[PDB]
Amino acid sequence: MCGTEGPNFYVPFSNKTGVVRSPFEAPQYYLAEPWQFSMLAAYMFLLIMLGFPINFLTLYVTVQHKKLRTPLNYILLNLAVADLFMVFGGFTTTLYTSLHGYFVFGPTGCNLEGFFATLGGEIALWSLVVLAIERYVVVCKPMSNFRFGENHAIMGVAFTWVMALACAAPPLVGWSRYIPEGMQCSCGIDYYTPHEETNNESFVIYMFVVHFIIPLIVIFFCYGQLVFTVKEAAAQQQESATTQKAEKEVTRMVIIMVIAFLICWLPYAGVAFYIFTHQGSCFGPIFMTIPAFFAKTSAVYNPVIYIMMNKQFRNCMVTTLCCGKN
Amino acid sequence: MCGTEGPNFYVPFSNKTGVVRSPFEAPQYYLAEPWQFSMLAAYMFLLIMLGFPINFLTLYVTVQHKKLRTPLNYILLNLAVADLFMVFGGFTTTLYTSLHGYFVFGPTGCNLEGFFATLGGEIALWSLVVLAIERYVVVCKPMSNFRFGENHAIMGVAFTWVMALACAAPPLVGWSRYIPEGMQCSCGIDYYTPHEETNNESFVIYMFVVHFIIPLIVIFFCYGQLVFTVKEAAAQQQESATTQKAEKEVTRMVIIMVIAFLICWLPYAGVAFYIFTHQGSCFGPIFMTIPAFFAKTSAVYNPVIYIMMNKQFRNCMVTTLCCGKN
Ligand SMILES: *C/C=C(C)/C=C\C=C(C)\C=C\C1=C(C)CCCC1(C)C
Ligand SMILES: *C/C=C(C)/C=C\C=C(C)\C=C\C1=C(C)CCCC1(C)C
Ligand SMILES: *[C@@H]1O[C@H](CO)[C@@H](O)[C@H](O)[C@H]1NC(C)=O
Ligand SMILES: *[C@@H]1O[C@H](CO)[C@@H](O)[C@H](O)[C@H]1NC(C)=O
Repeated sequence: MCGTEGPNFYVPFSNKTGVVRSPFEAPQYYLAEPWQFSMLAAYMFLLIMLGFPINFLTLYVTVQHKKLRTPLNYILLNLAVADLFMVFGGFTTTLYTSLHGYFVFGPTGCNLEGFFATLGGEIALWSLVVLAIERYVVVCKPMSNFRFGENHAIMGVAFTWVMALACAAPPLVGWSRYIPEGMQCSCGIDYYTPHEETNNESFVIYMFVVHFIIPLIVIFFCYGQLVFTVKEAAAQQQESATTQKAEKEVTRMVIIMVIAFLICWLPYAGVAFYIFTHQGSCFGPIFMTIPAFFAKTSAVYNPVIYIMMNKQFRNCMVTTLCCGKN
Repeated sequence: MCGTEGPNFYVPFSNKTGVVRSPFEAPQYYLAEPWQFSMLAAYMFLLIMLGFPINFLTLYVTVQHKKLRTPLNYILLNLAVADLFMVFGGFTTTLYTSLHGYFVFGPTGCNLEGFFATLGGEIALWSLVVLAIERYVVVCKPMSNFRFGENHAIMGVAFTWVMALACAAPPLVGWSRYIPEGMQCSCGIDYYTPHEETNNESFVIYMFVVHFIIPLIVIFFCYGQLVFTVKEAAAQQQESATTQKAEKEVTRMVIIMVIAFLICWLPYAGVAFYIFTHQGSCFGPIFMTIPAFFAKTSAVYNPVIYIMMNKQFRNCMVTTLCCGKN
């Protein structure tokens, strides 16, 4: 056969030699070379010793300063959290795995891995809708001045977690389930088995349609719009040129956080999807492992685009470290 | 300078030599080589001697036959019309142009060219929404059985023309305007000049947002969905396998008419857009001419995808010509 199905796992390696061991009992060294299983550990070790400070620091250059309290400093201080939940919640429990070539903590771990990745990913796709909608109600402003108050900011921030849990938690109680992917060292929604005691095929397309399509239809719609105004719906709507440089410094950043999201995450999907529909067609333990581990940088790059494309945040962040000021 | 603006035209060639003539008074042979202006004529002559029968024939294999009366035979018998409006309404008035190297009929023609192209394109982008929504209410069917009758079919067919005229007619009365593109032998909405006596900048993004973005957001949303069911939302919703081959023979075609639309039309946009925002940056008479003439095949290929991907239609179409039956 192609893979070797079990009670709670699936793998791209034929038990036609009877070698296959379940990814919860013994090493999966029979999938790739033992020099690679360490490579993951090293990569996963780098993102742990890189995501911890550049997200704890952004989760701190805000809590201290005062003038840093607008809709943007909120969403990027919210990623400052969702991401650290990725590191100690997921990455600690994922690096540790590769060093062993297979999960050890019992499936009672492939829940923190697969949960704290799906979670950090969803709080990052939805936090982008609340950011587009924000760029939309600021770039080509609609009606009366119910101007965003620190208030509606929380409303959208408490919004991402909620929505982001509608995708991640369901499979944690029994609406799908987290199972080992590619090399059995990265767990994600069971796009693998057809199982029926969790309606696997339902939750899966549920997840995809409200936490991929929709999430986007709101971003794309508010995308172009972030261009009508950076032109004529602005000449008539009179906008001082001392604001079409900051308010655009942000229309640019938001615009690069969206692309940045489609570069990193789309790939994992390219495979997660091909998997689902073409179930039963031989593939290896690298067909879903790169996209996974690659896309897994979803908890590192945002605080960066943010120090490299947002001066205000950057002049303060350099004021914190250097003590006093610059 | 870059181009040589006039009262009702715009061109990518510097009057820094004083050569430039208006695309409504004398030949524009000074933009490309006179061997090319004929090339357009020949290309435009081929699509005229190719789109006339394969659209008059589909606009006839339906009007006669009886068993050809369902939502799909309607939308593809509607393109059978919008397209012939492209040929004699637009192409006759556009081939004739290139043989002369510049418009002759007076701008009182760059209205039929630029109108009967925008029109044929809008009756084809919207007829795809009415086709996705249809695949959507048939692939992952919603509730109670109000199963469409020939009725709602017209509702959506009378729908495309209406919506498609919201894009094309406006510029014809004074909300934008049709002006010569690239080689002054293909007219399209004025993505060129900033003008103000037609609010050029408003209509343009209007046209883009409701006749590009939206039109798609309905197609894309109904796209994936055309996959939930071609899987599990169909096992529980019990669908005989003698229908999951015709009803899918159509989920495939519709799916190839959407890709086919993004291959052909997207390019013209890629430039029409870069033009608008980057107004004033030198470019030539080929930067907007290929996409235009290329994408201009939007009145030829659908009746084809239709004879090559829909057997019923094809077995009858071959029955008409061969007289009697096969
Ligand atoms: C490193 C391990 C990972 C990334 C494991 C699992 C990931 C998911 C279940 C991801 C889900 C998705 C997200 C967060 C965003 C785009 C759509 C998606 C379904 C692939
Ligand atoms: C050959 C000449 C042509 C195609 C001239 C003009 C075309 C337009 C004004 C096209 C408009 C568009 C359509 C039909 C569909 C996609 C979006 C669009 C605005 C480019
Ligand atoms: C095949 O794999 C299974 C489950 O992973 C294992 O228990 C079994 O012993 C292998 N086949 C045989 C014939 O031993
Ligand atoms: C430049 O172009 C214009 C109009 O297209 C033409 O009328 C004019 O005569 C040319 N320049 C000169 C100096 O003649």
